[PDB]
Amino acid sequence: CFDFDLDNTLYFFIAGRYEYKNKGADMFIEALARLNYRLKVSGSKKTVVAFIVMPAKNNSFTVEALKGQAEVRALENTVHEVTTSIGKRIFDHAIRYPELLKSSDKVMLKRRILALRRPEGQLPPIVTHNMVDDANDLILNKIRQVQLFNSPSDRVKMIFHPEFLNANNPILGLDYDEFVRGCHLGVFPSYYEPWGYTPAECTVMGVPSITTNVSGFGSYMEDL
Amino acid sequence: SRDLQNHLLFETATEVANRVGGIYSVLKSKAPITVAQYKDHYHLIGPLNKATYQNEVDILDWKKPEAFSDEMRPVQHALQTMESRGVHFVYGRWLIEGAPKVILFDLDSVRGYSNEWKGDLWSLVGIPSPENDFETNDAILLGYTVAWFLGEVAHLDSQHAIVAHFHEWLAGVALPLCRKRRIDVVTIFTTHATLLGRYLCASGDFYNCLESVDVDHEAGRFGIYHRYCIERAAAHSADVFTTVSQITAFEAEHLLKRKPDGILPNGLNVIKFQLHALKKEKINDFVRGHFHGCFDFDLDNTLYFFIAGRYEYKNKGADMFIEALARLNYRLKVSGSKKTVVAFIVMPAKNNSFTVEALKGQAEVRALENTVHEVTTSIGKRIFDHAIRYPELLKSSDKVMLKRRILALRRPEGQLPPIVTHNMVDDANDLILNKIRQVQLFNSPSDRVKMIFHPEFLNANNPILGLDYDEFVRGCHLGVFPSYYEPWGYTPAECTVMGVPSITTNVSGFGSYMEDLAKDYGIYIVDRRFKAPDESVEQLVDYMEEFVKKTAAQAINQRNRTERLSDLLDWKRMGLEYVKARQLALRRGYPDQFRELVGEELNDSNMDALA
Amino acid sequence: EVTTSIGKRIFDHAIRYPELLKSSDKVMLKRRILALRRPEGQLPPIVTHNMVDDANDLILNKIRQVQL
Ligand SMILES: O=c1ccn([C@@H]2O[C@H](COP(=O)(O)OP(=O)(O)O)[C@@H](O)[C@H]2O)c(=O)[nH]1
Ligand SMILES: O=c1ccn([C@@H]2O[C@H](COP(=O)(O)OP(=O)(O)O)[C@@H](O)[C@H]2O)c(=O)[nH]1
Repeated sequence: CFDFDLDNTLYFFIAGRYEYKNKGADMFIEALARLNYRLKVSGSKKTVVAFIVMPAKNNSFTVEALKGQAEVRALENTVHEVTTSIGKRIFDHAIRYPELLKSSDKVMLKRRILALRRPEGQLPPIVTHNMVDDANDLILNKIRQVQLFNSPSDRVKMIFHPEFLNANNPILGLDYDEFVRGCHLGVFPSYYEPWGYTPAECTVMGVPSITTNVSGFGSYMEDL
Repeated sequence: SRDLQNHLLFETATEVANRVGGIYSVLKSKAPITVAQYKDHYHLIGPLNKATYQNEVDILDWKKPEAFSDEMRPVQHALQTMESRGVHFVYGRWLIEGAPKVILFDLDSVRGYSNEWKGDLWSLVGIPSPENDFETNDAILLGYTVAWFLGEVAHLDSQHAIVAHFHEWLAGVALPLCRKRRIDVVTIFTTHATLLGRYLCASGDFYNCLESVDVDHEAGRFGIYHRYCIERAAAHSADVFTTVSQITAFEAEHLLKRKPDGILPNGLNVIKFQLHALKKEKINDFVRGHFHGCFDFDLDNTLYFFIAGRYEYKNKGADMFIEALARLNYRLKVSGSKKTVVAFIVMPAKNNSFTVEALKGQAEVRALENTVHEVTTSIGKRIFDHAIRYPELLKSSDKVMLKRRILALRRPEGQLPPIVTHNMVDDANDLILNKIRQVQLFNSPSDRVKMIFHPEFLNANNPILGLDYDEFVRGCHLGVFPSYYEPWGYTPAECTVMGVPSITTNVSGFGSYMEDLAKDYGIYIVDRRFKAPDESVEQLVDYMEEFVKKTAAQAINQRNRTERLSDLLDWKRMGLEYVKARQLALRRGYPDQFRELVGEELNDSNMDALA
Repeated sequence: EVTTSIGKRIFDHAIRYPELLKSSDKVMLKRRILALRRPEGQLPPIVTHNMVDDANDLILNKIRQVQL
């Protein structure tokens, strides 16, 4: 259910130690729910996918989330195989001078497309892991309270990844520094934060960011 | 009078378009070869699985006049007729290589006739049917429907002879009906195992005293009677009765009480596989991350052994494997050997992903690799820039980060490399861990065979072991599959196709089959059927030892030899056994018409007796 | 080649815990450096090609006239 234009979507992210109130996770999730409303009303063309990278007690990846990446990768391979077959066929014809997809290829293509179908009415998850307390976790419950559930109607999508980032992840193959750079806007709505290295290192890496005036780094930044 | 020459093929099994068994694999990989031969005369039939069919089946409109050649009309009208009476089904292509046409009956649209049918069955074949057994309810439903559909085809089609193949007891209720109603189709029943075989071996003796067990009583003892009756009825009603393996055929003869007319060994789509150095290196990379902080052996002088597959401790022969390795340890310490064997058990178990310990391992060893690289390329630039300008290279800076990365490898005194890569959800009761404890293979440097249990299938995206299973297999030196109950054994056979030496048994179907075609070819066969439990084990250790003491050139000899065996196992050769089977079914069905087509009268007691 | 040898040597030492250039390497290094020496007082050319008219070409003759 991939219904939006990646050439027209922005990636927002909040990250760091899991302090719900103090890092300002609450405000973040809440403000996003509101940015959803405004973008449906303003009938906007764009899409915001927003990551919460904050470590929580977990049991590694959800079977759902892993199948996701797997099938989509197998699509990539099969497409590639198929295209390079077309390549050889197209070239070999030209060099000799004086439907390019055989049945064979149509089949394994059709199969890889069918594997993407997801069980009717099942939406993209809001969490990438097996949460060890799915009922009491502050972050999930707030993103439920605001009903950001990733239905196609929703213009801001919600991804909670309760685990630091490592390039070797089945799901998201980046280190944290890699990931930060690949995003569009860091958001760190902190309430108690004597300095805040997350936003400051966000800035050093050349990414736009939102902090507060109760953040140390905010405080400092304000005077420039 | 019908055309034996150009005939119709309907292969029926529970698995058609849904992985539930291993038969799925058999049929899926046999499709390409049989579609090639029979084109659109060939249909697979099975129960529709409303949960998965949409991922595996190109649904087709079977009503368009275009859907069938004119000579194939009958089948269309047959379905037409079937719809009339209110039977629902999916016509479609099964999206595999081959893309064979598939008929998937909707068992719900017929679940009404259930009581009437359970009855009719009892009073034609005396097959009991408790109502709490859903598999047999479905097996009966499927049976009556398919028999029905063949009734119709045999009725409407008058040009082609009709052969109908059924795999395993669940798809086997149709068989009695066909013989009873004297429907005009010749029938083949293949069994990929027996019911009693499985149930007897599930406790821990068989191949000896199996020729002398009271079938009717043991089937009872297990609460299996009605299932057993179907499997038996299936085997006697069929015109041709077969099994996948020589070994299973002996089991079948005494347990179902009919001698198989032939064997239908499972081949593979060999092209779908076809390096070793390239992949061995990925395994080296894992072994270094794992034994970090006490890496005391020469990788240029270590061999990788592996057992893999479904987690059946007794039947896959995990026990013998671990045990025999403990013994291969002894022998290698005494014989004071220079070499090291690291042995993987890739068998899926209940787990909580990776152990912190095991993940730190790979992480720190990777950070070493980076730092070394960064450092060396710095030396590079420095060396070059000096030369190009003409007329301790490690600065302090580099020494520091080098020293730190080396220090991170130190492991807490007396802590050994783990025997398991995952968080086991039952560390105390798991059969594999407890056996590798009982034998005290704990990976101390004294130990010459190291033990790695990886309770999880292999995927290239693993933090620990960055291979797919095919990649991993190739990177190893010897597969070891000491199986005790194993009607075929795809794990060893695909091991061989990939050009890796392997050890199987003579109670393995694949073993059984392989025996008839010695060890120089990369296939060792342990005798598990005649020698006693212990001599078996010992024979195993002798085989491993011999392998360890092979020279660099002796090993490259074997490997090159097994690699040529591969083409023997493709369907292109193994498929010919199915042709023998189908044609024996015809020769038995139309003894007269067959004589005309051949020019004489050929023997009809085996499939080998025929050709 | 030489550096990646150093690489392997440095790493293998560390992984096992508990002048990196052998003679072998010094030699082929020394030889490659010596091959750069150019015949005394011979300067870097002002032209990369074999000119079919080295005497009349406008471009060469101007860059001679200015003695670059
Ligand atoms: O996936 C991640 C996310 C966090 N970080 C690091 O972990 C620290 C956690 O941020 P925290 O909020 O605790 O720092 P603060 O901003 O409060 O100083 C950051 O400095 C990041 O450099 C990381 O290494 N990987
Ligand atoms: O990590 C793994 C381990 C095994 N397999 C596959 O699983 C099968 C295991 O065979 P199984 O034991 O289930 O059946 P049998 O050995 O009796 O044929 C092999 O065919 C492999 O192709 C896999 O894909 N990934």
